[PDB]
Amino acid sequence: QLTPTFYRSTCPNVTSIVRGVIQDALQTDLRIPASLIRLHFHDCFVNGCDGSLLLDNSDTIESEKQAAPNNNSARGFDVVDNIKTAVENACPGVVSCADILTIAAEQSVWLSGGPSWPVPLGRRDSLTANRTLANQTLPSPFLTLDQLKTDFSDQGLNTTDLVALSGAHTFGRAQCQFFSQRLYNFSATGSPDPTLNTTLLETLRNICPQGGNGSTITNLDQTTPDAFDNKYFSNLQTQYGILQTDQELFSTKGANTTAIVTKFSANQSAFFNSFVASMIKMGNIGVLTNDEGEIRSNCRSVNGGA
Amino acid sequence: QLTPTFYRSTCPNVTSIVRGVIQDALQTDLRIPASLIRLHFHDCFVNGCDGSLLLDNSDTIESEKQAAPNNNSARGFDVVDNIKTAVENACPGVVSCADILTIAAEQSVWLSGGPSWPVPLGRRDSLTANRTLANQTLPSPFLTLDQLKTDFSDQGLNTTDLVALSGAHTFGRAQCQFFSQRLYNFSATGSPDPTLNTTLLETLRNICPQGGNGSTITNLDQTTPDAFDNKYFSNLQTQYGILQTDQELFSTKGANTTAIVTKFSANQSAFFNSFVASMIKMGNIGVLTNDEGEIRSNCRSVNGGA
Ligand SMILES: *[C@@H]1O[C@H](CO)[C@@H](O[C@@H]2O[C@H](CO)[C@@H](O[C@@H]3O[C@H](CO[C@H]4O[C@H](CO)[C@@H](O)[C@H](O)[C@@H]4O)[C@@H](O)[C@H](O[C@H]4O[C@H](CO)[C@@H](O)[C@H](O)[C@@H]4O)[C@@H]3O[C@H]3OC[C@@H](O)[C@H](O)[C@H]3O)[C@H](O)[C@H]2NC(C)=O)[C@H](O[C@@H]2O[C@@H](C)[C@@H](O)[C@@H](O)[C@@H]2O)[C@H]1NC(C)=O
Ligand SMILES: *[C@@H]1O[C@H](CO)[C@@H](O[C@@H]2O[C@H](CO)[C@@H](O[C@@H]3O[C@H](CO[C@H]4O[C@H](CO)[C@@H](O)[C@H](O)[C@@H]4O)[C@@H](O)[C@H](O[C@H]4O[C@H](CO)[C@@H](O)[C@H](O)[C@@H]4O)[C@@H]3O[C@H]3OC[C@@H](O)[C@H](O)[C@H]3O)[C@H](O)[C@H]2NC(C)=O)[C@H](O[C@@H]2O[C@@H](C)[C@@H](O)[C@@H](O)[C@@H]2O)[C@H]1NC(C)=O
Ligand code: HEM
Ligand code: HEM
Ligand SMILES: *[C@@H]1O[C@H](CO)[C@@H](O[C@@H]2O[C@H](CO)[C@@H](O)[C@H](O)[C@H]2NC(C)=O)[C@H](O[C@@H]2O[C@@H](C)[C@@H](O)[C@@H](O)[C@@H]2O)[C@H]1NC(C)=O
Ligand SMILES: *[C@@H]1O[C@H](CO)[C@@H](O[C@@H]2O[C@H](CO)[C@@H](O)[C@H](O)[C@H]2NC(C)=O)[C@H](O[C@@H]2O[C@@H](C)[C@@H](O)[C@@H](O)[C@@H]2O)[C@H]1NC(C)=O
Ligand SMILES: *[C@@H]1O[C@H](CO)[C@@H](O[C@@H]2O[C@H](CO)[C@@H](O)[C@H](O)[C@H]2NC(C)=O)[C@H](O[C@@H]2O[C@@H](C)[C@@H](O)[C@@H](O)[C@@H]2O)[C@H]1NC(C)=O
Ligand SMILES: *[C@@H]1O[C@H](CO)[C@@H](O[C@@H]2O[C@H](CO)[C@@H](O)[C@H](O)[C@H]2NC(C)=O)[C@H](O[C@@H]2O[C@@H](C)[C@@H](O)[C@@H](O)[C@@H]2O)[C@H]1NC(C)=O
Ligand SMILES: *[C@@H]1O[C@H](CO)[C@@H](O)[C@H](O[C@@H]2O[C@@H](C)[C@@H](O)[C@@H](O)[C@@H]2O)[C@H]1NC(C)=O
Ligand SMILES: *[C@@H]1O[C@H](CO)[C@@H](O)[C@H](O[C@@H]2O[C@@H](C)[C@@H](O)[C@@H](O)[C@@H]2O)[C@H]1NC(C)=O
Ligand SMILES: *[C@@H]1O[C@H](CO)[C@@H](O)[C@H](O)[C@H]1NC(C)=O
Ligand SMILES: *[C@@H]1O[C@H](CO)[C@@H](O)[C@H](O)[C@H]1NC(C)=O
Ligand SMILES: *[C@@H]1O[C@H](CO)[C@@H](O)[C@H](O)[C@H]1NC(C)=O
Ligand SMILES: *[C@@H]1O[C@H](CO)[C@@H](O)[C@H](O)[C@H]1NC(C)=O
Ligand SMILES: *[C@H]1O[C@H](CO)[C@@H](O)[C@H](O)[C@H]1NC(C)=O
Ligand SMILES: *[C@H]1O[C@H](CO)[C@@H](O)[C@H](O)[C@H]1NC(C)=O
Ligand SMILES: [Ca+2]
Ligand SMILES: [Ca+2]
Ligand SMILES: [Ca+2]
Ligand SMILES: [Ca+2]
Ligand SMILES: [Cl-]
Ligand SMILES: [Cl-]
Ligand SMILES: [Cl-]
Ligand SMILES: [Cl-]
Ligand SMILES: [Cl-]
Ligand SMILES: [Cl-]
Repeated sequence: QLTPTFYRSTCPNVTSIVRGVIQDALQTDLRIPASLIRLHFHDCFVNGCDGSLLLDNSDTIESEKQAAPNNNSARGFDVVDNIKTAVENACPGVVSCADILTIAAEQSVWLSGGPSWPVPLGRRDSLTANRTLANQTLPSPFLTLDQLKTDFSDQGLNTTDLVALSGAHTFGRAQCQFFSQRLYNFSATGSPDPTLNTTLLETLRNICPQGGNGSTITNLDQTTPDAFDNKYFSNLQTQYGILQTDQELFSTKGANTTAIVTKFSANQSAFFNSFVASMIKMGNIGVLTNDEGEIRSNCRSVNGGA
Repeated sequence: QLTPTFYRSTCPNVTSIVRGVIQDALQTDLRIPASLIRLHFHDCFVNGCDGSLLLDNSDTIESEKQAAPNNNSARGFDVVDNIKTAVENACPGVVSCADILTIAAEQSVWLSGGPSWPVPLGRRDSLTANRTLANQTLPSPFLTLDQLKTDFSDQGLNTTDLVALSGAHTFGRAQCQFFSQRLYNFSATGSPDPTLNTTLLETLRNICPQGGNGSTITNLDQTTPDAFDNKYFSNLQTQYGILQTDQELFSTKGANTTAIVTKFSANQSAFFNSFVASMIKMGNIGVLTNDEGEIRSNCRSVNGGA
């Protein structure tokens, strides 16, 4: 249904145009590739990869940007507006915001040293957003491994997809508030999570003091913070996962995910192969095609009023 | 004048007693060895190693604890009170607070994996403190290399002493406010200090955002944050010094300190030898002997009133 050749006639250069805007954005924000792929994920899981997260509040829309997993966390929306502007300059009224987020995810990976792959295209933009569904279905960093598997299975993604796509935390940032439960009073025990390397526990206690600003951020990958590579996995082997849901892929007793982690730690090309296949799968969740929905002129609004 | 045998008759076990209290304190604070040696340094440079920093405010004392280099920064005072209590239990009215800080510095180094050495003893406690002199003579983390040399030379410490004793930043913590000038607007240039490794610049920008809490802390030694070792020096070789005054020992054009840094990076035993000799020198600054001055019963007060 989707196809990488979808714009071969109507906007032949679209992927180069998207790439060029992100290359420009990287001149002022080294974090932008990570934030963009996160926007694609947070779109896909909420009624499908349909641009829904990009809509702002209006008379009829309650934006997903203020759902708990997005509020004061999701970012890159002005850079998305810049990608859309550049694409509308070359090919007006052709390329949906849902597809711009998909291309931007892939180019963000490749520009960060990760794999490239042909991006299936042909998605359309939704007219609706659903903040309550975003609260419900976007996984929390406090989920257990079995709960993470369930959350992914509800989207049609399996255990391999969970491990491979969690490797997107090979770059990017996380605020104290998303892991500080591991530092002082883990699972109501009164003590730190023992699956955190003690040196990392001390590092994180330094920057996330118990009464402090829970918005302060650290690198999700303490080893190669911007490079898209397999160091996320080898970090888990030494208990250097930052989120509880990162370390659980390795440290959970009797988990089948442990072997996948150790494989991807030892074989970056195996990780990259799985990560591509999983991204394509994630990119095909709940998509609007034919027509269904529309091609927005402005990613933040439906075409016409509210 | 001072001698390691000063208490051999009057308090034969004093160094073991001090060691045992710090070993106990380490059960609840991994940072305590670093904070204690810093207190010894901040005592020595202000009218000499005479306990002056330990006095609290009174009718007659304006405490050095609120001098800019100490205020909301110096710490470990309750642990010092605990050392004094333990020593007064075994040997009442014998061991000065000035000597307790000297022994505590040395034992803090050895317990952290550093060298041990025989500690010259026989110092007495001052009746006075001088907050203005502490503001003037304690070196700022914004000094240039030539200004650091001058500051040390004013205390009788030479270029080797500067480099060796700066190695005490092989452990311990520094707040954002003491290096964040390197991150955004360095020396009025509007740009970051280019002698900061770019990966460390990104790490430090994450935790010290430009309008944020300047009290947040990071490790002075990003490689071995608690181990007393030569990694402080090898960090400078890769531009991983946290304070401006750390990186300048390596990166300053035409500095004679560069060779000392590279030597200590390659030869931890050479660092340890120099560090011992420098500590003994620092420990002999401005000391009261015979007593002159007194042996306090309580480190925070002069004996008797105010
Ligand atoms: C924005 O997203 C939110 C979150 O998704 C949407 O609200 C959710 O909407 C779903 C429907 O899509 C609601 O689920 C349904 O709830 C019915 C009532 O359930 C209660 O009562 C049952 C006893 O009667 C009890 O068994 C339940 O546990 C519960 O206490 C269910 O009858 C219904 O089940 C039947 O239909 C489903 C198909 O959807 C079918 O699969 C079943 O087998 C049944 O025949 C359904 O239950 C579901 O629960 C979630 C999963 O656990 C299950 O797999 C599902 O079956 C849901 O309650 C609601 N949540 C909230 C928090 O409101 C919201 O939808 C709209 O607004 C809500 C209020 C409602 O009016 C919906 O119908 C609207 O579509 C989205 N907003 C918009 C604008 O679309
Ligand atoms: C707590 O610590 C503070 C900080 O150290 C103490 O205050 C400092 O006290 C010193 C004296 O110890 C003062 O320095 C002296 O200042 C005199 C005046 O200087 C001014 O005027 C000069 C022209 O007359 C001009 O040349 C100066 O640059 C300045 O503008 C100087 O005359 C004096 O120099 C002579 O004596 C010294 C010996 O101390 C000798 O070496 C010289 O060659 C001279 O013959 C001296 O100057 C010094 O400046 C610092 C260095 O640059 C030099 O190496 C020194 O020579 C200093 O001004 C003062 N600082 C402040 C901020 O107040 C404080 O001391 C007490 O309180 C002060 C107010 C004063 O009354 C002192 O005499 C007190 O001892 C300490 N508090 C306590 C309770 O002890
Ligand atoms: C597996 C379950 C997942 C959980 C529980 C989770 C949770 C989180 C949390 C809490 C943060 C920190 C947000 C912030 O502080 O800004 C974050 C950041 C991130 N997430 Fe995940 N996430 C998961 C899966 C994924 C997936 C599937 C991807 C993409 C394929 C992804 C990509 C990212 C990226 C790149 C960042 C950094 C974003 C930035 O720097 O702006 N995550 N995630
Ligand atoms: C050479 C000039 C020096 C400068 C400019 C300097 C400056 C600083 C600064 C700004 C901090 C951070 C304070 C805080 O945030 O708590 C600090 C911490 C420290 N200093 Fe230095 N210092 C110097 C020399 C020394 C010396 C000579 C020693 C001891 C021999 C020392 C031992 C320490 C230790 C161990 C810490 C960490 C303290 C803690 O974790 O509580 N410093 N120093
Ligand atoms: C998760 O879904 C994947 C499909 O995206 C599964 O991999 C696929 O396995 C098929 C056989 O079941 C095979 O035809 C496909 O070539 C293959 N696709 C890719 C991209 O690898 C995956 O299955 C696991 O991994 C593969 C390599 C095999 O070893 C299977 O035996 C594994 O179960 C699915 N993962 C799970 C946990 O089911
Ligand atoms: C906590 O992180 C430390 C720093 O990465 C880990 O130490 C390193 O682990 C490697 C084994 O996977 C080993 O080759 C390195 O020599 C070692 N490096 C250093 C500087 O210690 C640490 O691993 C534990 O402690 C070390 C001393 C070894 O005994 C390992 O066997 C331990 O796993 C990490 N801790 C954990 C629980 O992963
Ligand atoms: C800083 O003071 C040190 C004394 O604590 C000097 O080292 C000492 O040098 C003496 C000859 O000048 C010698 O008798 C001492 O044994 C020696 N003490 C120690 C502990 O090393 C130091 O001099 C420098 O370092 C030594 C090793 C020699 O190579 C000298 O030639 C160096 O200058 C003084 N540093 C400076 C920069 O003056
Ligand atoms: C910034 O820190 C990096 C991480 O420690 C430094 O890279 C490391 O430097 C070593 C040379 O002293 C070298 O053996 C390592 O391979 C290298 N490690 C990695 C993971 O890159 C970096 O050093 C610079 O950049 C690297 C790529 C080399 O080209 C070095 O020659 C450079 O000095 C540190 N940057 C600086 C300016 O010190
Ligand atoms: C998302 O974050 C912003 C901060 O930028 C919050 O102010 C929003 O809080 C919401 O609106 C305020 C005025 C208050 O009523 C509060 O209770 C609401 O939660 C926030 N939006 C949401 C939905 O959390
Ligand atoms: C040292 O830090 C404390 C915070 O714990 C400050 O409140 C002190 O500030 C001083 O006293 C206050 C009441 C105010 O007058 C201020 O201007 C003073 O600086 C501070 N002490 C010193 C000497 O800075
Ligand atoms: C912390 O709180 C302050 C106070 O409002 C706020 O400005 C800032 O965005 C927060 N986050 C960080 C990382 O400092
Ligand atoms: C892991 O998890 C699920 C649930 O147990 C399982 O069915 C799936 O096949 C497993 N995957 C691997 C690679 O072992
Ligand atoms: C930051 O500011 C808060 C607000 O008063 C304070 O409680 C805290 O001690 C400061 N430091 C850190 C590291 O959070
Ligand atoms: C370095 O600094 C001072 C000032 O230049 C100099 O006199 C001293 O001898 C030097 N030390 C070394 C080890 O070269
Ligand atoms: C953690 O501390 C204790 C448990 O030992 C308890 O009083 C408290 O409720 C716990 N904190 C949270 C957030 O549950
Ligand atoms: C840094 O920014 C600019 C210099 O380019 C200037 O306006 C400002 O005064 C500088 N900041 C400080 C603290 O000096
Ligand atoms: Ca969506
Ligand atoms: Ca990485
Ligand atoms: Ca003193
Ligand atoms: Ca160290
Ligand atoms: Cl996420
Ligand atoms: Cl960081
Ligand atoms: Cl895709
Ligand atoms: Cl200091
Ligand atoms: Cl840290
Ligand atoms: Cl000594």
